[PDB]
Amino acid sequence: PIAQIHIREGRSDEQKETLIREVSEAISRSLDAPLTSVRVIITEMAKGHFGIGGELASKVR
Amino acid sequence: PIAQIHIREGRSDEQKETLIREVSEAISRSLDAPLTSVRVIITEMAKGHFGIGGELASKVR
Amino acid sequence: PIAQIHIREGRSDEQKETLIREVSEAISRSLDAPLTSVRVIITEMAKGHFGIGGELASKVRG
Amino acid sequence: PIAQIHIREGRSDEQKETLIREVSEAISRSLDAPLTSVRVIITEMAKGHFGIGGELASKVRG
Amino acid sequence: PIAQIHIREGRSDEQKETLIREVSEAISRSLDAPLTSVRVIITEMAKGHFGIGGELASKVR
Amino acid sequence: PIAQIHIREGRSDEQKETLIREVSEAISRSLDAPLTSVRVIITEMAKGHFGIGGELASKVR
Ligand SMILES: [Cl-]
Repeated sequence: PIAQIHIREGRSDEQKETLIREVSEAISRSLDAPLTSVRVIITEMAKGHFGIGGELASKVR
Repeated sequence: PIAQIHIREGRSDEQKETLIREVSEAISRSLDAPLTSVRVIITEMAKGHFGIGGELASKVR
Repeated sequence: PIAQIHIREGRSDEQKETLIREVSEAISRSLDAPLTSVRVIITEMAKGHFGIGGELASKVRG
Repeated sequence: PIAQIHIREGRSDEQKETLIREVSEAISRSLDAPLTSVRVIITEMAKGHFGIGGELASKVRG
Repeated sequence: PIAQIHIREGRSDEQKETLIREVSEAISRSLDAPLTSVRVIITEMAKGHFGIGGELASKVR
Repeated sequence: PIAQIHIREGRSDEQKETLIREVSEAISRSLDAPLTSVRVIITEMAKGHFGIGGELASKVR
């Protein structure tokens, strides 16, 4: 499995590390797949690069 | 957060549903994010559409 | 014998493969026919492509 | 599930009725589906209506 | 189907959520029923509001 | 736990017997409760005794 996760930029290396591990375990667990086959890509979203409903996420929320 | 997960085709609706849930909870847990903000897209990979080391995954396993 | 089986989508490769095997054995057994002559085609039915009583199956379930 | 089974003509009512029952049970069993959702259609193939390898089946048998 | 489940209070949101899901699936499965049509009400029982044998349950387990 | 399940009418004994068992196990499983403590009441709804949206269910949708 290959997960690409889009997240708003603003987080700790530690927190992102936790995301990677937690997600990888959830994938491996629920697909009954080896952990080794699980790859996670995290793609950070700059403050003005993500929109919800045509507004900026930063603005509305 | 928006996770797109690429997986090999061949799984029950039940198992995919559990992937979605488990992954969503891992994301919302580790980012301290509302669940409501978590979106998961599952993109299935046909047997002949995913290669590992230049050779088909079904093959290479 | 050639069986075409229409089933609702949503099942594991494993389960469909069991269906194929089980059905094949039931045909061969009951017709006293060689297994080799038994062919099975599964045709999956998308969640809006199968109706019971004019309503979607998804909605009545049976 | 809806199975349509194509078989060569020439069989007893009994034997076909066993086919229907056996197949139905194999489907219900392997899909973990209610028996009562299982429908089987048997379509018989006349002696000159089924070909294997471009030659009539009656002639080549399998 | 409409299930109202009476349970003793004292359990995680997480855990009640899983009750709802599991029970819904058991109903839909065993009645061959659309899930959509399954509705579950959890009503909670305060420690002094549930009696077994004229005794408080709290007490008698 | 005590579930009361409202269901339409018109089913097997066998099917209702499965419902009871399936549900009971889902409750016991998800609450980590003893089976023995699980009670299920099933209440059947006559053809003209259940309404969805003010019409009869027999008739919706
Ligand atoms: Cl109790």
